[PDB]
Amino acid sequence: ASKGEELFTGVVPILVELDGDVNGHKFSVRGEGEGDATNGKLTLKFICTTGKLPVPGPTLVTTLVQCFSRYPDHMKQHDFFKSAMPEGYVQERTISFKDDGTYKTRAEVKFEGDTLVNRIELKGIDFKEDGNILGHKLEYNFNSHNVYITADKQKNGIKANFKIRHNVEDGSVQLADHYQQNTPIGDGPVLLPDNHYLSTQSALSKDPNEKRDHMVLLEFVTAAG
Repeated sequence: ASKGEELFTGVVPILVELDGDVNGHKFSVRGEGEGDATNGKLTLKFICTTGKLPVPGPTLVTTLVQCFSRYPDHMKQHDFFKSAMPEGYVQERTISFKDDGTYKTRAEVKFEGDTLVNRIELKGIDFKEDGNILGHKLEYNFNSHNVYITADKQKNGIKANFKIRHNVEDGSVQLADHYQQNTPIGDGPVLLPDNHYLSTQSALSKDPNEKRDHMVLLEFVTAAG
């Protein structure tokens, strides 16, 4: 166990702020909601604050707080994410869309007062203007995935790799290969885990009364392996 674990009892409010630039198309997203790590449950609504998103919302889900994962009792010594709190951690990814461009992300995940904040900068390059991403050919839905985690002792953090499968309107699947690294912001001791994975399930919806470009998300995440 860790002291940071105690910050996640009950429900914790969440704020997500993303500034993005994909092939020169700049955009911002703001998300708000709550997380219940006891149940591995997240509920969030995201709005684009710059009009219409220039990429499909589903391509941003993984970028838009793994500290809310449910770690079963025998696995709590392997929960790096909560152990880094409240000072938090930097989460960096490369997301390589097969036959298309790449996202590079850097986020800081930390408590600001009683709110768990995820603040992200995203850059996208080498996208095809008529591809699945800039051409908005991805379905508005999300599959279940496993996030494979290993310790990175030299950085006092973790790495992860996983594949996201985005359904395409033509019945194909757009692969997005994810490379992830997380490093603590503070200098305190953290939990460095044995190899394991996070089993993620996500459901996307829309608010019928909402005219802004938005996404409603419900997620359940449980550590295993």
